[PDB]
Parts: sequence; structure tokens; C-alpha cells
Amino acid sequence: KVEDFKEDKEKAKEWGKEKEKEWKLTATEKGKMNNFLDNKNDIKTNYKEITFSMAGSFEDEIKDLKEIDKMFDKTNLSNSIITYKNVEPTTIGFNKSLTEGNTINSDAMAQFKEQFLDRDIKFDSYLDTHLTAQQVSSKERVILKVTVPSGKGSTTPTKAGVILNNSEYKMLIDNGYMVHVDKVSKVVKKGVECLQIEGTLKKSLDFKNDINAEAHSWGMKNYEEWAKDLTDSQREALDGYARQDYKEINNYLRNQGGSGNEKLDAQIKNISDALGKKPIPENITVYRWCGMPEFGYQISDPLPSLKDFEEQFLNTIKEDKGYMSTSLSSERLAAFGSRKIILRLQVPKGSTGAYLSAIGGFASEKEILLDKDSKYHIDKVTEVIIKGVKRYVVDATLLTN
Ligand SMILES: NC(=O)c1ccc[n+]([C@@H]2O[C@H](COP(=O)([O-])OP(=O)(O)OC[C@H]3O[C@@H](n4cnc5c(N)ncnc54)[C@H](O)[C@@H]3O)[C@@H](O)[C@H]2O)c1
Repeated sequence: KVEDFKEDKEKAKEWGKEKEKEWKLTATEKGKMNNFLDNKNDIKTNYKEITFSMAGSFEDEIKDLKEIDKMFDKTNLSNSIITYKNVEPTTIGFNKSLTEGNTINSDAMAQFKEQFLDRDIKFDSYLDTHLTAQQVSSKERVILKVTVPSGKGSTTPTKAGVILNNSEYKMLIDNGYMVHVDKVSKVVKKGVECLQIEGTLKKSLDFKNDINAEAHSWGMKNYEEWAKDLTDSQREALDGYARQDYKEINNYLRNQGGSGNEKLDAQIKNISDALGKKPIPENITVYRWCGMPEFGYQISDPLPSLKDFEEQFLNTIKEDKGYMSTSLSSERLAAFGSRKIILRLQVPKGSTGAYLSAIGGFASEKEILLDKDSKYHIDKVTEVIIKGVKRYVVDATLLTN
């Protein structure tokens, strides 16, 4: 069943007052949740940076995040409901001028619908929405009308709950969900034009900087068996790849037409056959810190303007003839802690790849290796300043064949 209090604040208050009970939270926890919400100590302000930070940094914040994680771990969302939240266009990666006064540009909408309609929107942190439409604030001209599926008698429980913040009951949705845009239209609230995104939640695992070390377990829990059932041919090739062969193999595939080397072709065949035995069991999020050359730039070039970057990659499909290595953790590691482009990749259930870390040995850390000839769709680009330097987080959806 689907609720929607629209603009009835009282009847929503009752509802929020009731689900506020279902969430198994002590007053101590509630306080801790509100601190993050009211951005105590700039934790909400630095959250995004935090998720892409190097280990050791933001210790105390991490300790609060680990406590807040354990809280969504107790969400018993029983009823489906329609939440409302207004946001500035920049917050969801829309970087084109959206309004001109109380009016919607027009080219803006075209551009807007082209970028999001029927697409998934990935957010940086826990989404907090309202139970009733909110007055269009300053520049917060995008109205998000997200339908939150209770998914009670459903397989996976909807990790969402109601909290009482600032004299108001609000919906709090865990990191692991994106908003699939179902419909986009122009609406008018009190003489002011805004864009309204009607969408539904869509689950997608996202370990972020893996603060509770849940990534490796998820990986093993799903690919330990796959690892065991590999042939010694496959086990060995994958071990060669991981150890050092990857440099020679990727180069061959990316630059030498992937032809002309009997030896490699054979190893490549085992690797790919291994990689296909078990499609990714569910929608997951992987990460990858990229070097400028990977996006057509020079090793010593600064990031181009955010505008130029969108003109070049926004809405395009980037390919890779080689094998793409990604990670379940967005954690910044010394090996490449200074890359300026971070890929936030959505791997849909059924993608061709495997959690390589399952083979142990020379294997890498928390690695999801995608099969060669991969292709993904760049959905949106946003900025994040990590320890001083500006980086570009490029959200994309993997195309599954
Ligand atoms: N960088 C990451 O975020 C990350 C994440 C998980 C695992 N790894 C690991 O690091 C090791 C090396 O791989 P890597 O992923 O860091 O790569 P890398 O970026 O260091 O690869 C070096 C080269 O591959 C390139 N490349 C060339 N054509 C490309 C194309 N068409 N598409 C994509 N890249 C292209 C780069 O431009 C560069 O020339 C592996 O052993 C792997 O386990 C890295």
C-alpha cells in the first residue's frame, strides 16, 4: 500500500509519530542521529570527503558513522509512502543553469530530461526526505517525489526509518539506495516554476569507504564457492593476471587490437571464461581512482573545467578493451591517492565479473574485476575536495550484455 499525505501535515505527524516507534532507537542513538543531521562538527559537510578519504583520517567522525550504520541496521519500514524533498540542481549533478527568475529555462528541461529521465540517481549520503511537500526554498528548485517501497513481506527490508528532527518527523533512507527517475515534469508552486522528479527507490550495495569492514565478507559470501569451482587453468590464469600479467594483458587488448599473441589469447580465454561463470548476484556500487590518461588527458594536466568535462563525457559511453579493476571500497589508498577522477560505478545484477579477491594469493584487495570489453554510461559528474585537492566523482551505470 502507498501513503501520500501530500500537504496534510497533521495526519502525516500521526503516521511519523507511529513509525517513530517501530525504529528500535534509544534516546542516546536518536541524539547521535540528529547530530549528523544537524551537521554537528561539519560531519554532514565533510561526509562526502570522508567517504573518499585515506585510512586514519576523520577518526572520530568514522566512529559516529559506524554507530549510525548500526542504526539503519535496525530499520523495520513496514509501510510504503511518498516522500518529498526539494534540492538545488547541483546537489544531484545537474550543472546547467536551471532557472531564470521564477521560470524554467526550457533548454534546461530538455537537458534535464535527457540526463535523468528513466535513469538512476546515486546520492553521496543518507537521503532525508519529508512526509509532506516542502515549500520551494531559495534555489532548491528540484522537487523530488520519491516513493519509498516498504518491501515488508519482500526479500530485502527497506532500510528506512522515521526520526523526529527539528519538531518534524522525517524519513531517513540508508546509503544503499538510488532514486530511479520515473517521470519528469514542470510544476508551479505559488507562482514559481520547478522541476519535479517522481521516482522510486532502487537498492544498490554501497560500502563507501567500508568503515565496518563488511565488503570482504560480502565478497567471500558470494564468490568463495565460485573461486573453489575454478579449474586449475582458470585459477592459475587469474593468479597470473593479478600477480603481474595484467599489465601485459591489458596493453595487448587496449592497444594491440587484442590480436597476435597465441600465449596471451589462451590466458585471456581462461580469465574471461572464469569471469563469466558467476554474474554479479545483485546491484552493487564499485569504485576506481582514475589517472588523467584514462580519460584522454595528460598525466600532468589539471582537471578541465567542470563544464568542458561534461561536454566531453556526460551522457557518453566509455569502453575498455582490457579488464577493468574496481573496488567495493571508495577508500583512498596511497598507490593512487592523488588521482583526480573517481569513478562511482553502478554494476547491475547480472553484470559479467567476479570478486577476484576470492582466489586469495597474489590477488588484490576487495576487487571486483569486470570482464574485458566493458562499457558504461556516464550519468552525472559532481565535485569533491579531498584533503585540499578537487576531484571529479563520475557516476556511471555498467552496461550488461
Ligand atoms: N585505481 C583503482 O582505483 C584501483 C581499484 C581496485 C584495484 N586496483 C588495482 O591496481 C592494479 C592496476 O590496475 P589499475 O586499475 O590501477 O589501472 P592503471 O590505471 O594504473 O592502468 C595503467 C594504464 O591503463 C590505462 N588505460 C589505458 N586505456 C584504458 C582504457 N581504454 N580504459 C581504462 N583504462 C585504460 C591507463 O591510462 C594507463 O595507461 C591492479 O592490480 C588492481 O588490482 C586499482
